[PDB]
Amino acid sequence: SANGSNSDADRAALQKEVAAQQAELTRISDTTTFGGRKLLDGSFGTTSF
Amino acid sequence: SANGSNSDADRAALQKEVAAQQAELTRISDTTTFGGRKLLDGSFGTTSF
Repeated sequence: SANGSNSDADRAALQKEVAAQQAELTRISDTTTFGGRKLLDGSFGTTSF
Repeated sequence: SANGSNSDADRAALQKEVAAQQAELTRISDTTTFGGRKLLDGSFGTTSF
């Protein structure tokens, strides 16, 4: 996204690419329901095995 | 019932399991009627053979 410093006008597409990946860091953040009480997103309560 | 510390939500089932076993410690406590004056539950009067 240096873009050839200003030469890739289609950074816009890259921005969309970025947005997609950003959404992934929500999906992976969710979806890990080992227990219906999933691992690492939001609030996990520091459990004690 | 550590539950993987919080991961077994179905401790609830374990709780039921526990309750059942707790009830056993009443049934065995009763049901030992050697004499109609059973052994060990409630009040046995410290007899002298």
